[PDB]
Amino acid sequence: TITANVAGTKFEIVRLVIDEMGFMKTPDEDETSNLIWCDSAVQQEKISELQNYQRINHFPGMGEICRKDFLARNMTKMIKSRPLDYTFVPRTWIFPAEYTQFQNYVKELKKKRKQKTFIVKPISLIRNSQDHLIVQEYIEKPFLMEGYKFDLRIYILVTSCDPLKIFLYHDGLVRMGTEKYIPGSKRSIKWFTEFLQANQHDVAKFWSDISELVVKTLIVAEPHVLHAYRMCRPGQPPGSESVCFEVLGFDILLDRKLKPWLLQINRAPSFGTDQKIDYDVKRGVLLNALKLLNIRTMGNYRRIYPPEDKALLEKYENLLAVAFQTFLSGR
Repeated sequence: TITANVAGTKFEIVRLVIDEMGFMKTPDEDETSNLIWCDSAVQQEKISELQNYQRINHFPGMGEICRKDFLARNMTKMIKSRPLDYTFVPRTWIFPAEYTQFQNYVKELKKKRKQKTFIVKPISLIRNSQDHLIVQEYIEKPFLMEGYKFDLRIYILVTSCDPLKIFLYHDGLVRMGTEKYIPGSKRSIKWFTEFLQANQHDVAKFWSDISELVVKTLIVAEPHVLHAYRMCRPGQPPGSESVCFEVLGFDILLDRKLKPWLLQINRAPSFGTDQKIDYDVKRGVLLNALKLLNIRTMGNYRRIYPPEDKALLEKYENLLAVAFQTFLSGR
């Protein structure tokens, strides 16, 4: 009998799906359960305590891309190494660290008589301090849905970091604006792709661009995760299955040219269910994730790494080599 500890969640759909999968729920003090689910990120010590048969829904060190500042700092190191591969990230300056660096760019822009809008997050807007802010270039012309600016919440499953295996769910949430955009309603991505089709846009390239965005983003995180995981698990035999898996929420904005931009990654996305769209999408994300783990004592998921394209794998492997190289430089 396969069991599950579900004390770490507050979402019914998590409890529901796990119950539907055939898991037997343990008391909240049982630490020997096959499956361990916790909404928030987990202390690396807890991951170290696990046995090789157990599976927990968090990777140690994934916060290097899940933290907005750590994402920027690592993407910055990467862009200065492989710019032509990482153009999906808006220009970001970490305050109050690169306070001087940001001021110069505005001056250089002022010199060239060019205007640009900037957004500040943990939210406001700026154009023309000494605290932990974060300035970022504002995508001014986003893809509009009936005159509305919308957000893309896509879900990514990472089953292993050694070897790296990444899955992309072919559905998600669309958060349209309340008032029409000038330089809200909730939809599904399946609906949005149907929209793209009717308006004659490349849906295939949409997913293709999204997939490369995710893989290259996790490539940045891979050397941080792989190290940390091996630190937590020095009792894992050479080719033994991963103890960790993750459902990550990628927040993505599309521009007028339908180029996907990465805003942030959430390691603890809400799995609340108030609407039918919320139920169907999030149930499918969780249910198919557990099926793929195959905890035995796919559906709308697509494996984006490793890709079936041999030429693309070579590109990814080259970036991984770069990623691990820059990783050493920082230490």
